[PDB]
Formats: sequence, C-alpha cells, structure tokens
Amino acid sequence: METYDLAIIGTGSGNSILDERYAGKRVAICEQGTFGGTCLNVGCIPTKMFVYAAEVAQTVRGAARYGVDAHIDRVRWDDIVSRIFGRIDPIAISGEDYRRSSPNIDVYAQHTRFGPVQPDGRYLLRTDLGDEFTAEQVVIAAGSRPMIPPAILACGVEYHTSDTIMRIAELPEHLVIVGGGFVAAEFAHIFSALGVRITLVIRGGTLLRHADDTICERFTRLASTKWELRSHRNVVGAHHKGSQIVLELDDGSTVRADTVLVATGRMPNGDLLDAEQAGIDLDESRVVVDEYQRTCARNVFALGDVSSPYELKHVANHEARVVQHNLLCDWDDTESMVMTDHRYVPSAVFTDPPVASVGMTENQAVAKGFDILCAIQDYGDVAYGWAMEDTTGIVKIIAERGSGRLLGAHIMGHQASSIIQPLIQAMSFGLTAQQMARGQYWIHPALPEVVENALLNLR
Amino acid sequence: METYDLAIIGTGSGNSILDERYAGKRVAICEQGTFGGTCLNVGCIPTKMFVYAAEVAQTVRGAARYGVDAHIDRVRWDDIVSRIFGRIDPIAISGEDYRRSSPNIDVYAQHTRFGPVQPDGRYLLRTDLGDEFTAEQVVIAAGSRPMIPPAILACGVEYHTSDTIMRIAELPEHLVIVGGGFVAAEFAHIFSALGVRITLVIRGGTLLRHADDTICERFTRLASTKWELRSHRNVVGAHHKGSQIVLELDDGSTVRADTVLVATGRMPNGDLLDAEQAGIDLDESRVVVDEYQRTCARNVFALGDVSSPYELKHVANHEARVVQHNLLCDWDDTESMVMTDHRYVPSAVFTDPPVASVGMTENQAVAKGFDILCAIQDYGDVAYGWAMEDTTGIVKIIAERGSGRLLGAHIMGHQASSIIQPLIQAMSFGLTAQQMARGQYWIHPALPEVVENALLNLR
Ligand SMILES: Cc1cc2nc3c(=O)[nH]c(=O)nc-3n(C[C@H](O)[C@H](O)[C@H](O)COP(=O)(O)OP(=O)(O)OC[C@H]3O[C@@H](n4cnc5c(N)ncnc54)[C@H](O)[C@@H]3O)c2cc1C
Ligand SMILES: Cc1cc2nc3c(=O)[nH]c(=O)nc-3n(C[C@H](O)[C@H](O)[C@H](O)COP(=O)(O)OP(=O)(O)OC[C@H]3O[C@@H](n4cnc5c(N)ncnc54)[C@H](O)[C@@H]3O)c2cc1C
Ligand SMILES: NC(=O)c1ccc[n+]([C@@H]2O[C@H](COP(=O)([O-])OP(=O)(O)OC[C@H]3O[C@@H](n4cnc5c(N)ncnc54)[C@H](OP(=O)(O)O)[C@@H]3O)[C@@H](O)[C@H]2O)c1
Ligand SMILES: NC(=O)c1ccc[n+]([C@@H]2O[C@H](COP(=O)([O-])OP(=O)(O)OC[C@H]3O[C@@H](n4cnc5c(N)ncnc54)[C@H](OP(=O)(O)O)[C@@H]3O)[C@@H](O)[C@H]2O)c1
Repeated sequence: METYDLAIIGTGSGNSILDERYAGKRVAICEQGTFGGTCLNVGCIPTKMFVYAAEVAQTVRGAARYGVDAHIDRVRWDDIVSRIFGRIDPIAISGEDYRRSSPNIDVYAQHTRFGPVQPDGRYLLRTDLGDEFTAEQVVIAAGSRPMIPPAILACGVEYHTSDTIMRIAELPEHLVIVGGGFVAAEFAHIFSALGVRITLVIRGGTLLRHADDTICERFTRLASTKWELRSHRNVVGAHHKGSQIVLELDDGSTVRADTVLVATGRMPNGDLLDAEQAGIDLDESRVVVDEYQRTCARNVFALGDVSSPYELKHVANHEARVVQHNLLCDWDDTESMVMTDHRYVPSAVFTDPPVASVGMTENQAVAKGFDILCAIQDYGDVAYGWAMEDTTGIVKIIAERGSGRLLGAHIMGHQASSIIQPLIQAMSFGLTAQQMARGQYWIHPALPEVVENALLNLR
Repeated sequence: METYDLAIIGTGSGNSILDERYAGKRVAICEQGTFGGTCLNVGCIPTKMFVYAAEVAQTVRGAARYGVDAHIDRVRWDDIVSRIFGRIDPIAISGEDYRRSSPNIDVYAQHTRFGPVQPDGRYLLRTDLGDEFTAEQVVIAAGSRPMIPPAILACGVEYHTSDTIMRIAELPEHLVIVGGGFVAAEFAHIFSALGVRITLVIRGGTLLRHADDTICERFTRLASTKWELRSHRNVVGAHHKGSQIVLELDDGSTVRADTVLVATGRMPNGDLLDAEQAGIDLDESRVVVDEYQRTCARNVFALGDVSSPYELKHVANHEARVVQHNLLCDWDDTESMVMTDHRYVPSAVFTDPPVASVGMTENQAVAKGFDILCAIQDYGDVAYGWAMEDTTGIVKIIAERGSGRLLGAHIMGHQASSIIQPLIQAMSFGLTAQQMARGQYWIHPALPEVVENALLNLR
C-alpha cells in the first residue's frame, strides 16, 4: 500500500493549497471529472466568456438608438463554442500534466471515498477501481453538483444542466429553463441575446429571490417583457416529441420547446464520500467545519462548495488559503491558526441588466433593528448615464443613520460588478458614507459618479 | 447705479456657488456665451456622449472576433448630433431661466470687465453694452479658451476647435488634428470609430506626453497603426482646395484632408478682464490664488480654468465649493476658512484604448527618492480579459517598498475611468497595497480582478 502525507479530493480550489512549504511532502490528488474543477471548465470562466459574446450581439441589436444602423448577419455558434473551450480545454490538460510530472505528487483520476480509520490514526482512501492508500492529512474540496427536481428525473427525459448546455451542437430556437436563480438569469441572458426564444418556469413569483427588494422587483418586471415567465409552476411531467420537449405543469399547463435547461440549484458532494463513518459530521450533504475549516475528524479539512455557506469562487479561494496555512500547524494549536473571513462577501449576476451586491439588503438591516439611511440613484441622473440613454440602471445604498457606516449596496445596471468594488472596499475598512463621498475625487463624467451621487442622496 | 453684494463671472462651476446661505444677498451673474459653461455645452457632457456612440460602432466593427458576424449600414450623424444637443440645449435654457426668475438674481448676458475700484472698496464692473454696476465681492470663473498656433491664424483658412467640430454639418472622410493632447486623442477616437480617416500632426514623438512612461509609449505605437502619425512636425502654412484643406508643414511635407481641428491647448481667460488694474495679479493670463481661492485683490475669489493648475471639472467643482464657504467669512479670517485639496487628483482620457491615472508616474517616484515596488498587469492574464480576448490592456501600480503605500496608478484599457476608482480611494485614505489586495474580496470573474492581481505582483 502507498503512504502519503496529505490527500486532497478535488482539483478546483483544492488545487491551490500546494505552495513552497509543501514541496517535500508526498501528496495524493483525486479528481473524478476534468482537472481544474467547476469554475474553469463548466462554470465561471466559460460562462462569462459566453456572456461577453452575447452582450456584443446585444449591442449590435440596439445600435440604432445611438444613431448607428447595424444588423446581425450570422451567429457562428460553433466558432463561439470552439473559441471559448479551445482555450479552456488545453489548460485542464496541461494543469493535469503539471501535477503528474511531479516526483512527489501522484494523481488519481477516479472517484475517491473514505475508508475505515487505521489504528495509527491515519485515514484510508479507496477509489472506484479498488486502489487503496493511506494519508495522515486529508482535504475535502469535492464541490457541488446540480439539484434536479424529482419529476424530471422520474420521467427519464433528456435534459441539460450548466455542465452540458454550453456545448450544445447548435443554437436552439426555443429553450425552457426551470428555476429562477443565478444560473437561470445568466443563461437566459446568454441565449436570448443570441436569438433563442426563452421560457422560464419558476415555482415562485419572482426572479433572483434573495436579492434586495428593489432589485428583485424591478429585475423581474424587466425580465417579464423580454422572456416568457410561467410563475408559480412546478414541473410534474415531461416527455419527448420528435426533437422537442414537452413540460407538463402542476396546473395542467404545457410548455413545448426544443431543449430544456435545469437550473434549480446545486447540492454539496459531502454525501458521496462515506464521511460520517470516519468522524466527518455532515449537515445533510454539507461537510461541517468550524471557523478554521476544520471538520470534526482530526487532521481533516474542508473548503469550498462542499462546506461553505457561499457558492462563490472568491470565497472558495480564500477558504483554501486558510486551509493552506492551517495544515502546517498543530491540529490543537488553534490560536496559531487563521480564521475564515466571511464579513463582507460580494456577489454578481452576469445577466441583463447586470446585478451586484454586498452587505445587507434593506429588509435585512431593518429586521436587525438598524436606523437606516437609504438612497436609490438612477443611472439617468448622471452624465455617463446620459451617454447611455439609460432608463433602468440603479444603485441602492443603505447606511446607518448614526455613524454613516455602510451597511449594504446593490446595483442593477451597466458594469455592476465593477463600480461596486469601491463600496466593497469602504465596507471592509470602515469608511463612512460621508468620507467616501467627499474625501476623494470622482472623475467627471465617468460611471462611478452614479455611486458618488448615491452616497450624497442618502436620506 | 445698481448695487450688488456678489458678482459671478461665468456660469460653469461658478453657477454652483449659490447655495442656501446666499438667499438674501443681491447677486449679479455674468455670462458671455452659452449658459452652463464649457463642460455642459462644448466639453465633457457632449463629447463623452459622442464617445459612447462611437464605441457602439467599434463594437459592431470587431464583432466577428467574438463569433457574431455583423456590419454597419449607415452612420446617422445628423441624428447623433440632434439626439445629443437635443437634450443639452434645453438644459442650458432652463438653467438660465432659473436664475433670471429669481428676485435676488440679475443675469447679464454680456462680456463683463473690471472697472476702476470705487472709494468704499467696492468693485466696478461694466459689460460690452456699457451697463455698469458695483459689487462688494466678486468671483472670477472665466474658464479658458483654445490656443491656436500662429500659422493657422495667419493663413486665414477655415478651421475647427472643440467648440465647433461637434456640430459640423456632415461627417468628413478625412480629418486632420493638430496637437496631441486630451482633446486630440478623444476626438481622434470619436471620428475614426465612426469611419473617418484620421491624421495627427504633433511636434513631438509621443501622443500622451504627460502620462506615465509606459502608458505614453504603448499608447503611441497603438495609435500609429490605426491613425497616421506625423512626428516632430509643425504647421507653417495652409490653403484651400475646392472643399478640401491642404496643410503645409515645416519640412515641406503636405497633408490633404476635408477639415482641420486644432487641439493645441487652452489659455485662461484672465486677460479679458482688466484684472491687474484692480489689483488682481495675473500669471501670464492665469489669475493667481492662494490655498483659500483668494486672489490678491480684496474680496475677489477665483476658481476653475482661470486659476487652477488643473483643467478638470471635478477640480473646478471642488474649488467652487471652497469659494462657496470662504465667501461667507471675513477676508482676513483665514483660520475659519477651508483650504482647497489638490492631493491625489485623477484624470482620464476617453480614447481607444481608454486611459486613466492618479498619483505619481514611475519616474516621478524615483525622483522623490522612493524605494519603489512596481507592476504591469495584462488584462489578458485575468479571466475577464479572456472573455474580451484582450491583448493590449494594462494596469500599472507604483508603491513604496517599505510601508506598501500607494504612490501612483495608471490604466490603459477597457473601463479605465471606472476600475481606477478603488485606487483613488485607497490613496486618498492611506490604504496600503497589502490591505487593498487581501483585506477585501474581489468579485470573480469581474474586471476589477485585473487591479487585484496588479497589487499582488508588486515586485
Ligand atoms: C454555471 C455556474 C456559474 C458560476 N459562475 C460563477 C461566477 O461568475 N462567480 C463565482 O464567484 N462563482 C461562480 N460559480 C460558483 C463557483 O464555480 C463555485 O463556487 C466553485 O467552482 C467552487 O469551487 P470548488 O473547488 O469548491 O468546487 P469544484 O470546482 O466543483 O471542485 C470539485 C471537484 O472535485 C471533483 N470531485 C468531487 N467529488 C469527488 C470525489 N469523491 N473524488 C474525486 N473527485 C471528486 C469534482 O468532479 C470537481 O472537479 C458558478 C457556478 C456554476 C455552476
Ligand atoms: C473638449 C473638452 C473636453 C473636456 N472633457 C472633460 C472631461 O471629460 N472631464 C473633465 O473633468 N473635464 C473635461 N474638460 C475640462 C472642463 O470642461 C473644464 O475644466 C471646465 O469647463 C472648467 O469649468 P469653468 O467654470 O472653470 O470654465 P467654463 O465652464 O468655461 O466657465 C466659463 C464661462 O464664463 C464665460 N466667460 C469667460 N470669460 C468671461 C468674461 N470675461 N465675461 C463674461 N463671461 C465670461 C465663458 O463663456 C463660459 O461660459 C474638457 C474640456 C474640453 C475643452
Ligand atoms: N455569477 C455568480 O456568482 C453565479 C453564477 C451561477 C451560479 N452561482 C451560484 O451557483 C449556485 C447555483 O445557482 P442556481 O441558479 O442553480 O441556484 P440558486 O441561485 O440557489 O437558485 C435556485 C433556483 O432554483 C429553484 N428551484 C430549486 N429547487 C427547485 C425545484 N425542486 N423545483 C423548482 N424550482 C426549484 C429555486 O426556487 P426557490 O427560490 O423558490 O427555491 C430558485 O429559483 C448558487 O449558490 C449561486 O449563487 C453564482
Ligand atoms: N477627459 C478629460 O479630462 C479632458 C478632455 C479634454 C480636455 N481636457 C483638458 O483640457 C485642456 C486642453 O486639452 P488640449 O488637448 O487642448 O490640451 P493638452 O491636453 O494640454 O495638450 C495640448 C497639445 O497641444 C500641443 N501644442 C501646443 N502648442 C502647440 C503648437 N504651437 N503647435 C503644435 N502643437 C502644439 C501640445 O504639444 P506639447 O505637449 O509638446 O506642448 C500638446 O500635444 C487640458 O488641460 C486637458 O487636460 C481634459
């Protein structure tokens, strides 16, 4: 049997643990699917590349408003797919070849599960091919997998998820999306901008439900006029028809289209590990960790989607950095170990219009007993908004009345994930709304003026 | 004769002086040209509206690179001008009616000059129509006007400036621009993106002379391959040809095109006032002011292009705010007066590629005896750059080696005037490079990641 000092399950953020302080340790790396994890191959990187091409075509479509007459000749979808994954696919292969060609690193390209704990305290791990080995320390970075409602699985009908939809053979003409979360908004924007008709089936009444009240309402109303919304509807049946899909809904409604995309959330992969037998406490399928990314089993760490309350790459990378440090400390010397920082986690939805958020919503601050100052700033009230002829963009800021402390910011409009970064910075370092507005210059007539004027109109 | 407590020359930033603390004072407002100043009518606001429409045509032109085949049918220049100035002209009119319709405000639509000082210390002012009045306090906000080299004036040939080119009858096919400043770059981007051929005549070797060495160099080579660059050449003669222009150069070379634009700097309008006669010291044509926006004459303030070392609207507005406060104190009570803050002044050039900067250049920091860390970060080395297929965008950051203090930042690339705002904030509030890089989250995979990785690569 092979002996290892460390074992890492998952090559997403889990691939970022190894640094100079680990050379000289024999480590085992386990990857079920493609090397590099979800973000690089079927997540953040390819999706946003698809979003950019979509927004380029959206620009051509609405060019007449600015006095430029244009039209779209052809959408070379095969060339779009090939250009994107033509740069991604070699990276996963070369990145796998970098670990394989290391003398101290052994790569196991199989699904790995926890075996029984050995007498000496080490952990046994076995793959689906029956290859076993031991390791003194283990990191669980197994990520998550898409959740599919039971009725679609029971009907055995062919479907798409985020993991398959980006490599469809050719662009469909009508696409149903079940669900209305981050994945649904982005992929509805991508395909509709490329000409596809879109139908959304959501069990609720609104899109991006957990966003701020103002954003959720306004975003849903805008979406309703460009995509077909079937509110308050679950799928209870589905079947094929030639090359089309039919969706039977809970009220007897039907939805017929060429393909279906299921965007109904994801599920942590902590249940596919035999974790609880080895002392790794599970909350349903989520690995439980403390403030140090430590599980309940000794010398076992977890990070990322498999354990974090956030399904975000910039959180998973920070959690891996915590694990990278805490693996080189004694398991019980907690005060030489570093804690995870979830204090001001931001997020963005690369849909149309783009959305970005950090901190508390308005309702969250009132429900926590805050005396709030609030402002909603239209893009159209600022010079850069004039050049855009913008009528829907907004930035909403919530602040405490006493100190001027920044409590939340939520943007729906052009460059949302960009112009929110100063608000992220101010919150993370205790900058007040007064200081941020007038203790620094804002370039005229650049877009950040919309944030500046939002701070000045806090009432 | 009419008596006034305050007199304001210029309705640009000078129109933003009047505030609640001024109701109850008889005010005289003098505007030679159009109400609102240069920025609103012939500057920042109208120009950037043209930059956005140009970038839409840019998007259509290079759309096949992203897999969308499109093309431009026609450029409705008449509709562009009408849409832009269709919103601007009513704003200048309505804003003029707001001051006119005030009982305490009297508007004089003529060129106003300083008369001899009256015995009581009051100031006499006369218009071009010969109407006189007195005022106890005066602000000079006369701005600036373009400088034209002698040979173009001597040749009596028709020319354009920033004040006229934006309302031209029809788009030329070829346009000469003399000079290589902010106005030259922006207007070169505007018209070339709309199909016009561009020729630049500059007496130097570079196009963005006062920018950072790296930015100035790289921007020039990019310009040389898309616009025709006439290095180290002055214009010594010019004459007509049908409806075309011919430009004779100092080495006997010629440049033939449809129209000419002079972007050869601006000159403060302090010489059109008889200022020195009333004790207003002038530096050539610039009114001199101290750290309190006070001139050398008693009860006379200055702000904007007429006195500031910066021709920037966000500086002109802050100086007007300084004047707004200091006007309500005794002329000698300097310790109750506020000082203007010219620290960390930012600027941006809305060209292609866009440029934005704040703080010192690399050369400036070494000349100040700084042990510097430096980094140049490619957009293409960051996930958002992949979605752009970006090969030219860069971010340059200079920091002190000891403390990590941020000394300067310079961006050439997409959304430059946006993604620089966090660096402005950090410098204005003493955030170090270490805290800024890892004391806060950055949204993955948003454009600000290019700034984050620049801080991490300070070497
Ligand atoms: C469509 C989509 C778009 C997204 N867009 C964004 C975005 O714009 N911004 C953002 O911040 N986040 C985004 N996310 C979220 C982000 O991708 C995740 O938070 C991130 O991938 C989590 O990283 P991880 O390493 O924890 O998981 P993963 O990257 O999924 O790593 C888990 C890896 O381990 C493998 N594995 C699992 N179990 C085993 C096992 N037992 N044995 C061996 N190997 C195993 C898996 O196959 C996988 O390769 C997106 C997610 C999706 C699905
Ligand atoms: C083409 C161009 C583009 C620019 N783009 C930007 C940009 O993107 N961002 C930015 O921050 N800055 C920009 N600027 C600079 C900005 O426009 C100026 O810094 C700003 O206008 C300064 O305001 P002001 O009130 O000092 O001058 P002005 O706005 O020019 O105010 C002076 C006014 O007073 C009048 N006046 C002058 N002398 C007299 C007199 N003797 N009697 C009576 N009336 C008089 C003038 O007619 C004018 O209306 C740009 C400038 C130009 C030329
Ligand atoms: N740019 C980004 O940051 C980005 C992009 C993509 C994904 N992500 C992350 O990836 C994760 C997954 O995204 P997601 O959009 O799939 O999930 P999500 O954001 O959690 O939204 C899930 C959606 O699916 C619906 N749904 C769930 N179960 C359902 C069922 N059984 N029947 C019908 N509808 C059902 C939900 O309805 P209810 O709300 O009523 O339950 C909701 O509309 C999230 O954590 C998200 O933040 C991030
Ligand atoms: N977005 C913005 O912030 C923005 C936009 C437009 C303008 N502005 C400001 O407005 C002001 C005016 O802009 P500008 O472009 O007119 O001036 P500028 O930016 O100061 O540049 C002036 C240019 O004219 C050239 N020049 C001067 N005298 C010349 C001569 N006799 N013959 C030939 N070339 C000559 C200069 O060459 P040398 O360098 O060798 O002197 C330089 O290239 C500046 O202060 C600028 O910052 C700001």
